[PDB]
Order: sequence, then C-alpha cells, then structure tokens
Amino acid sequence: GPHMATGQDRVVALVDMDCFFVQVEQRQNPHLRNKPCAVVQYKSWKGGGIIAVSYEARAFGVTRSMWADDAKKLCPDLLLAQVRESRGKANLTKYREASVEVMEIMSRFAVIERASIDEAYVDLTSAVQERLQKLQGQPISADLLPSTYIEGLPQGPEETVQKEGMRKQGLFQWLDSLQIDNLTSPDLQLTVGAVIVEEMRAAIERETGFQCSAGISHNKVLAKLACGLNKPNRQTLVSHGSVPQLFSQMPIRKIRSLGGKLGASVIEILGIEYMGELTQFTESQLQSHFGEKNGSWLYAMCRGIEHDPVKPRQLPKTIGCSKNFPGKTALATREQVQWWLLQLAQELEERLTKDRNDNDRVATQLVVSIRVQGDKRLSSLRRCCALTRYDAHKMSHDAFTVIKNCNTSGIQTEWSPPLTMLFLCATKFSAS
DNA sequence: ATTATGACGCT
DNA sequence: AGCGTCATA
Repeated sequence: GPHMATGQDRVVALVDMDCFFVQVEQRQNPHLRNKPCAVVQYKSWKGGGIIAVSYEARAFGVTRSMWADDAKKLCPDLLLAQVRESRGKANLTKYREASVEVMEIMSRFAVIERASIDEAYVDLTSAVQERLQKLQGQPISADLLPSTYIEGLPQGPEETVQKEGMRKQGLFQWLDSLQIDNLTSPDLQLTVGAVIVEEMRAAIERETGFQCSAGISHNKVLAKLACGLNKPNRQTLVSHGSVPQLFSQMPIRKIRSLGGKLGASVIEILGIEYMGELTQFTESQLQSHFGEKNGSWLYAMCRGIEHDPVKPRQLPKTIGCSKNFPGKTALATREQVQWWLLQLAQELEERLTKDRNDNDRVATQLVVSIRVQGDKRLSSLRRCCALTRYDAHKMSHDAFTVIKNCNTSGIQTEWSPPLTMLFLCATKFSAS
C-alpha cells in the first residue's frame, strides 16, 4: 500500500566499455578499426588464448576463453593483437592506464565505483536533482537521448521494421507519457539520468575515442542488467515499472551474483526458472533455504529492489601479479620457483611505486598464493606477510619464506608437487 | 592448457 | 587469518 517501499530512491548507472581491450588496441592501430579482431595473450599454445572480441568478430562466433587457432576456423580474416609480455609474463599496463583515462572523465559528472578495469557504477541521484532545477519544468526532447532504449517499449499500436525505428517508437511513447510537472517522479528522474549518461558517454568518446554501453535504473543490479540489454554503443533505461514483464522471462542466472552455485540452488530447490517466479515465496521461506542475507536480498530483488550503495571508490583496493604454469610447464625446481617469484615481485614493485606517487598511499600487506599440481581449486594455499618496503628482492624472498614449507620433496633442490600458479597481491592500503 | 586479474562473503 | 564464490576484463 502507502507504506510499501519501492526502491526508487536513487538513480544509478552501470557503464561498460565495449570490448575494452580491443578498443584500446584499435585506437593505437587504425588498421584494426571496424574489423573482426580480438586480443590474445601468448601464441605458442594453439595460437594463444582470446580474452576480448570485437562485435564484428562475435558475429562469427568468436568468444573469449577460445583458442586463437580455433577462432580462426570460424573467422579466417580475424585480426589479432597480442598482450604485451614483460619479464616472461602478460603485462596489462596499457589497459590499466587506458581505464584511468575513462574513470577520470566519468568522475567529472558523478561519483563512481570502479567495479573492474572496464566498468564502473555511477550514482546520479544528486546530479539528476541539480539538472531538474535548470530544466524549470521544461519537457525532455528525444534529441537529448539519441542512443537510449526504453525496455518494454514500444507496445500496443510500417517503419516498425528496422531497429532504429523501434528504438524511437519506444522512446516517444515514454516521453509522451512523462509527467514533467512532478520533480519527485522516479520515471522523470531515471529519464534525466539517461540524459546525463548520454553526455558522459559523449564526453568519453570525444576525449578518448572509446565507445561504451550503459544501463540506467534505481539500483546497481537493475542498472547492470539493463546495460547488457542493448549493446554495443547504446544505453538502456529500465524503469521500476518495467520490472514485472522483464523478470517474467528472465532466467535466474542473468541477474548478477546468481550466475553460479546459488542461482543453481534457487532453481533446483524452488523448481523455478525465471526471476519473477521468486515473488511467490515469503521472505522467511527464502531465508530458510538460502540463509538470512540472501533470503532478504532475493525477496527484495525479484521485486526490483536493492539497497547496495555505489561506493565512492575510483582506485582498485588491491594490486596483484599472477601467472599460471599449466600442463608440462609446471614449476618443479627451486631455482624455477624463486626466479618467477622474482619476476612477479619485480612487476609488483614497479606498479606499487607508481601507485604511491600517483595516489598518495602505500600497501601494507603482501598476500602470497600458490596452486599445486592436481588441485582443482584456483588456490591451494594463501599466506600473508608484512609489506614494509617496496623492494622486489625482499618481497620475492618473503614470499618464498611463507611457502617454502609446501615443498614435499626430500631433496632441497627439487619441488613437489609441481606448482601450477604463483600469485602476489598487495593489499591493506594506508594514506602517505 | 579457460589468463590474469578484481571484488566480496564465511567462519 | 585462510578459504570460497562470482565476475570478465
């Protein structure tokens, strides 16, 4: 009734750089632009592994986690860019620097939460308010929303044949209905957020050349969900009112954080398939199956409601260095293990120093992770030690000190079982 | 031999 | 503290 919270208190956006790694390589090498292309790392094993794919290439069925040799069978003209290799490993510096280009432009408009290298959440609530005062009850022209889609529209009543045609029909339906008289109507607020998102995205492309997609809604999960509805280079407005129809045929695994084991349990235990079917279960029922927190979250989420805040954080919380040693390449000697801990430590030191100079902070804890031959777990062991100095040899030495007793070998010089993964992460930052 | 990252929850 | 889940660069 009148006391039922509807979760329309915020305007939040999710922005995702389209095939980011690919765009970065294409900006630098015009020959790759507007072509089927992919970024790959390494080359020897089956042409190297693919980690990003242009949309031209996706139409051919090329995906990430695919071997380049195999992608070439689906798409013979596919162009490839290799990740830079340093110290015998993949180095992602070019893309991290590129990401900062984007994050710093986004920050001019609103407060952002860096989710990963290529996507961030935006809290547009206060921004929308300010804009709504300048508008002075003035209607919003469709011309201000040239790449916006309104989910669920158009509906009801011959140009409806092409994609752009449909987009505009929906947009006009949405705008014709808007009641601009009310400055507290959630739909008006979402709409103004979309205007701002258009502007943010224009600013990003003009100043970097990078294109992106975006979702606009009242919370992070709906925003994220919306972002993926119309790609590439488009944005989607998912209103609170669109939720029931949209969720009625939305597989549970499409909602963020339900794409794994918990989503599978939800589907198996409850005997449902779509997000909307969740509304038939009381909060208590949900809690009894999935715990108090997930239960409460699910109850609200299937109703389009979520309260997780956009955290004011533009910098990553950790800085890590990682390398897998698969199959026959696994590390089985001591000199081998130390040499790689040293290569990793040397990258880490280089990245931490620049981070201390750029961002006025120092990491204080070193996490060391390894994997042993046979364990299906990403990580077999995790030990942390103190990180007092940015010195590669010290960090590499301390890392060894905390793992050296994992060696089963009776011989000092050999290492068993062979290690299939080394990982050094700097964490626990402090002001400096 | 589905990388090399990143964020977060549980106990 | 050390382990596990979820997500795509």
